[PDB]
Amino acid sequence: MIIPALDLIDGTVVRVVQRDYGNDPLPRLQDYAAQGAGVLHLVDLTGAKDPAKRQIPLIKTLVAGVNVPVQVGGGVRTEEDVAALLKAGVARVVIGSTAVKSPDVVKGWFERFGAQALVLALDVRIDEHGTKQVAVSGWQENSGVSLEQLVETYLPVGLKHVLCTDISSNVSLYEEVCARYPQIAFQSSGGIGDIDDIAALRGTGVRGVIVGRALLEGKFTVKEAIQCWQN
Ligand code: NA
Repeated sequence: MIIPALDLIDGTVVRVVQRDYGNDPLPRLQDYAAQGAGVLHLVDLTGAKDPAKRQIPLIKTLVAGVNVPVQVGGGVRTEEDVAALLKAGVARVVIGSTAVKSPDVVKGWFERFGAQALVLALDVRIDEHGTKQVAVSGWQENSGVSLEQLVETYLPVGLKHVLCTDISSNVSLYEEVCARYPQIAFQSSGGIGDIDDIAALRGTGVRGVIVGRALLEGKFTVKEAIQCWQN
């Protein structure tokens, strides 16, 4: 499915390459759902910078205001963070750097909350040798573990949802990982500039396609994206 996405800073919708796209995230999400979206994605950039300022009240309002599951990420570092987002009504919590840094801890979260409640978000850059290297961010060096190695760390606790962002062909990456782990539903993130970019992912095995900035920029609509995806 298409997974429309918003990045949020202090109630503001922002475009990431920061551009202010206004303080109307709820009507935006509602219109995404109205066009047929079955899942939405939010990044809490405020919470990512300081978890004490996690935008729980806003997130509560947004979840309540649409009829579809929302997955939410942004500086989810502790069990208490996961629990707080779920309590606010989020369908799934998106875990990033903590899944690289503390795998035994996050394996415990799988056991506690269930695999259906967790999405592991992994940044991948393909290195000189062609290895899919995991990094915790686009501006930090590789962490010394491959995508495959990290996926296989979590398979024993029932990993089901992985969001993969290429920060280093894009198609080949998804074809490869999806074929290797058909029991995982992979989501793609990044690189969607136009409708053709969605078409290019159709046959790869990816289950979900995250689309953020192209919608804000008015390149195409959620309805058009879904029509392309289903074609
Ligand atoms: Na986009």
